[PDB]
Amino acid sequence: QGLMQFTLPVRLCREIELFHFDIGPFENMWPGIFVYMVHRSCGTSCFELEKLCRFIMSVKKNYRRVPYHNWKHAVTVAHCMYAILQNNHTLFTDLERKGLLIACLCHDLDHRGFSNSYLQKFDHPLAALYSTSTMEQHHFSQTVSILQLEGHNIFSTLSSSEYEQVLEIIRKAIIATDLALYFGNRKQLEEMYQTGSLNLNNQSHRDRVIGLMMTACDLCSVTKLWPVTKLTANDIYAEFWAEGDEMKKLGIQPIPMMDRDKKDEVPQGQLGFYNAVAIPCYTTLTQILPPTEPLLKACRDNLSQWEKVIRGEE
Ligand SMILES: Cc1nn(-c2ccc(Cl)cc2)c2sc(C(=O)NC[C@H]3CCCO3)cc12
Ligand SMILES: [Mg+2]
Ligand SMILES: [Zn+2]
Repeated sequence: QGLMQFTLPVRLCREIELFHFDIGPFENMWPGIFVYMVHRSCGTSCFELEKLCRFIMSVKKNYRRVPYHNWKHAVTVAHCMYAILQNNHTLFTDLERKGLLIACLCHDLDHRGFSNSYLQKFDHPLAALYSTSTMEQHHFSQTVSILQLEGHNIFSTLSSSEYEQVLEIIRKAIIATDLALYFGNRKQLEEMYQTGSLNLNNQSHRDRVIGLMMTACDLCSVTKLWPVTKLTANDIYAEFWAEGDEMKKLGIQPIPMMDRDKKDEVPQGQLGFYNAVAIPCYTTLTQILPPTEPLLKACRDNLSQWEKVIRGEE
């Protein structure tokens, strides 16, 4: 180091601070963007540059060449977290800031572009190993593995205590990314919020809130500018439809969302998702963390665009 501040071009330097920032098509800039974010979010001091770079590069290696659940997604998810963190400065511990960005970069490690359901149906070994939140348990495993590679311990300066804590933040963060788990998490959060029992001092409560953050960051493509949103959806469905094909191969009619023959149903399917998942998520998040409100606003914006698609206004 250490007088070695990462910098971005002006337009990026500015726009990176906003929720709706798109990380762009230049793959080779993404590590730098992450490092920037970490340094800004955490400090230049939180990690050994050399170690961090090495870690980042290995993580990258371990993301596959799938249409959606790839390295770009990783970095995209991290950036939304960075925005949250940066707009809610004083709310988060030092350990949290460290762990959370890392969690996000690692949260879909070695993803195959297939759902937990498919894995179960196919009878994949991972399904036997991990009976719930299959892929998520895997992602965490892979994170630990990489952390354990020579010269990849970015956590090396932390005490034994602090280290166990950070890894525990990360584990919970990653597990939260299991959407099946989101619904109940949010319901509880909403109830607490409303009955005024929510208490950020209660770890158990903090956990929940971090969970929701996770989901939020994870779905952040719904919070982009429309053409980004629109184009990312293509990627999302490319995976769904491939899975659909695989379901059919196992002799199972897939859900229509995964049936490429039922493309026509996409817009309506987006509507449901926005309504059932996305909108509530950002709403409760805004309740708990008011400065995250732009995420809710952008989501609503995108809902409306899907309404327009349906009305053939595009
Ligand atoms: C519709 C739909 N749109 N998206 C979506 C949109 C935007 C982002 Cl940014 C991320 C996701 C999802 S994720 C999901 C889901 O996971 N369903 C679970 C189902 C499948 C397999 C069996 O159970 C269903 C949808
Ligand atoms: Mg995932
Ligand atoms: Zn993800």
